[PDB]
Amino acid sequence: IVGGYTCGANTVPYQVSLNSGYHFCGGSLINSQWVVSAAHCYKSGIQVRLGEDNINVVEGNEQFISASKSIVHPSYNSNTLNNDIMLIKLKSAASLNSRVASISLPTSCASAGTQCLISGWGNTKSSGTSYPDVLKCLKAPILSDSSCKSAYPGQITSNMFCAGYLEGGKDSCQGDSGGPVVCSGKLQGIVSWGSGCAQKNKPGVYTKVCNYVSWIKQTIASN
Ligand SMILES: [Ca+2]
Repeated sequence: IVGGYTCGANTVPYQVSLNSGYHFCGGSLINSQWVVSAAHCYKSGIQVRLGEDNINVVEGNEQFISASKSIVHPSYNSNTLNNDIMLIKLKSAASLNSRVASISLPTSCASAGTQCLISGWGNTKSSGTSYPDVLKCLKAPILSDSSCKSAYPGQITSNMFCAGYLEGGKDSCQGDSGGPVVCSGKLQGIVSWGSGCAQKNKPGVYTKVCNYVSWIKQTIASN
């Protein structure tokens, strides 16, 4: 997250870190056994880390649970990142508590202009590299479809939305991929892609989770 703030330990209790020997992507806990992330975060051998603040210190509220299964969307296209969503099943249910908690899936799609909370352990520099140890947060508004298509001509599908600031300076970034975009208390986006981070006229692009609720529900009813 570039231009964000330190969230505060466990104030984003549905945020997970995906670890393959190191943090590589975020995700969102949607119930005690399942995490939503981006399909471009797929790796074999994923451990889900819940209850994290500092990803480099064991502070006492973590649960580390191996994934048993990962399910990339059946229509994921890694070239265009259309349908950039994945489900990850935990080998054992998380113990839900004040610091490890699920986020609701949406009933309705979020509105343009809504300010959402985006979080993660990704790079904090627009130019260069610096990865934080503690979770960062950003409030960013959803942009209109026509603004998002003007920013990325011939690249935005109906399963993507843009959020952020066209002036630059505030965005999600590498290492935040797969993490949540929460709007009015529901998981509405997944950190997916963008041209650089926090560059002028190049806002973040996010997977539109409200288009996938039927898939998520039928997949979790079957696995
Ligand atoms: Ca920790």
